[PDB]
Amino acid sequence: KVTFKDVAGIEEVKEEVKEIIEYLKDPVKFQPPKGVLLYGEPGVGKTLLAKAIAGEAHVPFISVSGSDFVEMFVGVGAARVRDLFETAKKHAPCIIFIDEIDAVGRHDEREQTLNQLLVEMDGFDTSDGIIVIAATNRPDILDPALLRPGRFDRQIFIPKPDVRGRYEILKVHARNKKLAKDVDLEFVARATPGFTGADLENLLNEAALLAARKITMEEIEEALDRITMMTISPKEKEKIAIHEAGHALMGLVSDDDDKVHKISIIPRGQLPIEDKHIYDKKDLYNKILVLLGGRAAEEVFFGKDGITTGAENDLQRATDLAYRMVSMWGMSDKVGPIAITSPDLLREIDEEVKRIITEQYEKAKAIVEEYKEPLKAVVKKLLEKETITCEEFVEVFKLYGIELKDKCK
Amino acid sequence: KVTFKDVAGIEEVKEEVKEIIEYLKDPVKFVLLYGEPGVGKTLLAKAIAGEAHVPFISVSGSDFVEMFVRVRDLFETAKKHAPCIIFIDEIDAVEREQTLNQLLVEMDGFDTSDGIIVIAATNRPDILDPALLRPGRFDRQIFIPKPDVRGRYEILKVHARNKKLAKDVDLEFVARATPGFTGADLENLLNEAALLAARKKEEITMEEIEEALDRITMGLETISPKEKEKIAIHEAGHALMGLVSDDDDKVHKISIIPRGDKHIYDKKDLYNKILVLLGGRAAEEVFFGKDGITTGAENDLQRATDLAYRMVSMWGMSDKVGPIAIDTSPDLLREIDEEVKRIITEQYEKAKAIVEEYKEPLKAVVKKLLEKETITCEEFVEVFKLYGIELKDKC
Amino acid sequence: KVTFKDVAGIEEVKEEVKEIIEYLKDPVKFQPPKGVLLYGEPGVGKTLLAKAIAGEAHVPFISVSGSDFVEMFVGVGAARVRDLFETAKKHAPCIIFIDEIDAVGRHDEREQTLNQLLVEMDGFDTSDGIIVIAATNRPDILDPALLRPGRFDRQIFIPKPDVRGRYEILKVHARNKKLAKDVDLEFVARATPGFTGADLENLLNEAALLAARKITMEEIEEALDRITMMTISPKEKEKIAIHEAGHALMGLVSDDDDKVHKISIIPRGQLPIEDKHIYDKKDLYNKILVLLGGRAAEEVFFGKDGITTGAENDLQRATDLAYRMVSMWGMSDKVGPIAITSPDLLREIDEEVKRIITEQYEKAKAIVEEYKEPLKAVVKKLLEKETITCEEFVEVFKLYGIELKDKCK
Ligand SMILES: Nc1ncnc2c1ncn2[C@@H]1O[C@H](COP(=O)(O)OP(=O)(O)O)[C@@H](O)[C@H]1O
Ligand SMILES: Nc1ncnc2c1ncn2[C@@H]1O[C@H](COP(=O)(O)OP(=O)(O)O)[C@@H](O)[C@H]1O
Ligand SMILES: Nc1ncnc2c1ncn2[C@@H]1O[C@H](COP(=O)(O)OP(=O)(O)O)[C@@H](O)[C@H]1O
Ligand SMILES: [Zn+2]
Ligand SMILES: [Zn+2]
Ligand SMILES: [Zn+2]
Repeated sequence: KVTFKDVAGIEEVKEEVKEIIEYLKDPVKFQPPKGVLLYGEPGVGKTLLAKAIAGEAHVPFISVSGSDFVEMFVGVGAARVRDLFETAKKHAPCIIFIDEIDAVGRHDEREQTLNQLLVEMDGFDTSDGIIVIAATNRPDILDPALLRPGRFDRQIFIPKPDVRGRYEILKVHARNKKLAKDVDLEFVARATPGFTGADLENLLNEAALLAARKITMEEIEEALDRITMMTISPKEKEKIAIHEAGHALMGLVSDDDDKVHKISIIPRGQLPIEDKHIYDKKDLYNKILVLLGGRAAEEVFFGKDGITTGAENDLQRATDLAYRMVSMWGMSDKVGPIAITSPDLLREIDEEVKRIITEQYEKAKAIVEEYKEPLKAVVKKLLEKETITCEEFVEVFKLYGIELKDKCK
Repeated sequence: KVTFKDVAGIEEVKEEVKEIIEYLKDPVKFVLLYGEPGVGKTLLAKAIAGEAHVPFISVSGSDFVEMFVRVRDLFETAKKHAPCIIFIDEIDAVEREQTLNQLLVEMDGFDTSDGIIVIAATNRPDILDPALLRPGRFDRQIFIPKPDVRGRYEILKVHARNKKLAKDVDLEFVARATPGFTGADLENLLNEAALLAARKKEEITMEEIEEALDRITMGLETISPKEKEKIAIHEAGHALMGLVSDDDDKVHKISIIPRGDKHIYDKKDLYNKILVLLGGRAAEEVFFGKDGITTGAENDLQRATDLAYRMVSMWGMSDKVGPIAIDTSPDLLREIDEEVKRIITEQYEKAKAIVEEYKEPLKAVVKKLLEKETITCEEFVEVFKLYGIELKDKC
Repeated sequence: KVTFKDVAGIEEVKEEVKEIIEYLKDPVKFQPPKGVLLYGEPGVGKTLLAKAIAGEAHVPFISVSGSDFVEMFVGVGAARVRDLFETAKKHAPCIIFIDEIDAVGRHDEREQTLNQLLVEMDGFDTSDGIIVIAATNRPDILDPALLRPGRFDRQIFIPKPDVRGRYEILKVHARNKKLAKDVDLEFVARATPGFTGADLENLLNEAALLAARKITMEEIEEALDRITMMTISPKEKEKIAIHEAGHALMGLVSDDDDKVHKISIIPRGQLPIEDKHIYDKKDLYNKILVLLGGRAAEEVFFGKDGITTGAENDLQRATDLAYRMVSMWGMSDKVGPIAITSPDLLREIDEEVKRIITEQYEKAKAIVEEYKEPLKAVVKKLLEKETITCEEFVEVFKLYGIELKDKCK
């Protein structure tokens, strides 16, 4: 059995999949939902989420793994996919769950089967009554063709749980076991930042050794320390808080930008496809400034000897974008309106890129230097809660006589 | 019954299929449609069938295999009730290899002078087999573009006539409020608001029309209007340079809607093609300034520069470099880059000066295109004549 | 039925294939002809030429396309080729026509079948009584092994028809239809430069719409304008005339060179194989000068702002050859007798190449500047006729008191 109680710490994902649940329950009543792509680190509850979606609508669950499809002989995988959809159509309504989708997605051996999969996605119309759920641990290798309309057009991220999420997951797993009264799961949630649901289940199961010898806090602590011997250290919590806080500050103070999301020491999220948009010079300057917020805050607070690697992913994108401004979009007066080479031109390009990056970085550093005290306050609140809202950020900054731009999603 | 009266917003496609209609009408004395879903492909096929007053044999490619596992019998029945049209929806879907072989062997084998024709509908043309487009095999293809303001207004009228909406409502505002919609989208919108009125009336009102429009829009939840303005200005710069060309080929109708021959050329023609490719960005900078230029010109900026290279390294059109065409020493690459920059900056200054000269008629054209989402080269020429500027009447 | 009347505009190709026709008619009487390779743009009449060769000798015609050979399973194509030659030997005498040969030619999937083809070419001796004809639209990708002796050793180009060729093709196609008296096909031929036979047939068939509504000149013109909406424009005719005229002038005035061919605004022809020859420094200088004639004439007549892209193909070869003179044949005193690197050597090579090219280009420009009036006369004649003979060129230039070298093939 898999019910709503078995999932915890992701109300947004539940709200997003309620529509698919209604689709599985009553296909007629709706007057699309075709493919749902779940992505996240291993052990975050993707297969659990699929099983829960299946059990909520009270429909069958057809589970399969791509790993056994690919590694076969010519014709095995394509016939396997075809026969799968045959079973699904015969046993309609149901969910077809394909674990490790990106590993298989990545003419040739693997390609023919994936083509069969896409032909199946396109063949079943919305009156067949079926849906397909796919889970992946490595999304960067996925083929963009899988994200086209009518073919896994909807994507969902399963972030790691914060204090509340970890507490709820602990409560969920505890039900089967008869723990002691003295235990305080809240302290456990506050003492295991950066853990996944499977990781915490491993803690509850780990205390099985203590029950074997004798569940009390002694076992929970011994098992958390054993697995640790990867909880996020408090210094790492502070660093991540300052990074996300710089991001939020730059997003809020930008002259013109898009809505800002909820702050959290948990990762923000990737897996790009067609942006299908256009941007101007100032908008790109501002996006760069945003991507440079975390590192600027790090340097301002800890100094030049404190900057961290957490901005890696960030630091890349920013610089990457800068290149697209000079070598692809001709947004440089020095270089000129030329898009694509002799060493002189590459030198000019690099000089302009460094100019842009250093300008925006000095700008971000000055911004942070101006509003250091409310930033410290926000960091304290985020540390105590591990997750705050854009509105709470605005409130903390208003407490210092600083009126920020009112743009929250 | 389905005739052209049921179809609206595609006069060009009607002109193109008039020939097939006449062929179906008179066999003795005497096709692949592609576009996004819900644009009216099956409707267009049914309309051609009803216009020629001939049977309509509908089938879906997805259903071929298990139904034909035959094509022979399908075409035999089509020939029996000839003249007629054999419509195959979901053509791309067409075990499948053998069936597709049979289908193409029939297309080439059947000397379909019995009076029958074959129409196929597809949503993704990139996945269609090119072999299907051989002579006698879907020799001509047709695209169904999305309706503009006027097109959406007409389609709204088409479906609205049957149900009699409220008196106060005026569809023109609706057409102006639904950019990027298809015909099926408008059908679902009208039917949804009538159903909502039933749930509430039997006379469907603007409030309900909005109740459904806001619902569909929320489903979309969006291109900002500023993006519309930017696309308008870009396409307008393109149209201005192409229409104002010293020497050029014909220019097509301008449009902000998503898009998704000469044998040999001379130096000036290539300069002019570059100038055309640089029009959008020049207009962007002139209007919004150096801090407003956008990424929409990306592809364009590529082609332009690309062409410049072909002018220096392949066609020897540089006096400094000389008549040498193509490992190369750094000095030669430096000379090439310097000449390319010279050409590009020269043509860009030229384009900027041109735009600076004619900014007011450009603003007027942008306004008209924004309100209409699509104007004709002739309308462009008229707007520019309204300011005492007489352009060459070449469309 | 396919007869001699169905082919028009290529008397040279007919003269070349008369031998193969005699071979098909009487195999005994001859006291080799093995493979004939036809190459040209699509719609020029390659398959029509093969069918005509088959019908003239009154022998069977075994038509097949390589496209259906390649895309099969292992063994399909090789057995297909083998069984083809089995049918040909059983049904001897006949022609084995393989359309789209280069597409298939281009161990591995495709290679095994091509090997079978070559083994068949080598296996049937001249007493089997069979021949093989191959047609291709893209010859640049063809494997040189296919052009070896006894294996498609003879090659033929099907050029586009000029005024006379287009007129004759129009007459040929007209027979089936009952056109009006007012029509003048000569004007059509003069008004459709750069068209192929299939293109013109499309014009005659296009007038079918006018016959449906009501064939008169109105329909022919409406259909030519429709298809155009690619006839060569008159300015393009002038440019091509001047290009070919510069070529002919440089070929005729060269101190030592090979015979010059007939001038025509139609393309000259490619598909290289073993040259099996040797050349000297002066001969290569002269070949370069020839390849630079068209562009020199273009600049002299229209100025530096008139040079065109028609010389593209030409401009490449010339420069390419120049490189072979310095980096492969040691024909540079500055560089020295070294054949194959530090940047200095590459710089020296490039400087010598530019020296050679600019020298020969100034030479060609001076030559043209000397004889501009007879060149204009020749261009006028070529424009009016679209094709002149080397002898007519010599006559036009003699009319101005200029005696050219008497070397015409
Ligand atoms: N958010 C969560 N809430 C409750 N349990 C979870 C959660 N995430 C993971 N688990 C537990 O972890 C285990 C592995 O779940 P699974 O979905 O297979 O991991 P993944 O989807 O990351 O590969 C399950 O037994 C489940 O009980
Ligand atoms: N251009 C149009 N004008 C009027 N109605 C249209 C148009 N396009 C689509 N429709 C409506 O949308 C519905 C779907 O049409 P259809 O052609 O079957 O969709 P598709 O061709 O995308 O499969 C029809 O009921 C039709 O009335
Ligand atoms: N030189 C020509 N003379 C007469 N008809 C021609 C000529 N070239 C092409 N055609 C016409 O064009 C059509 C296509 O001929 P085909 O040989 O198949 O083209 P290709 O060989 O270029 O692929 C034929 O129906 C033929 O009547
Ligand atoms: Zn970050
Ligand atoms: Zn553009
Ligand atoms: Zn040439």
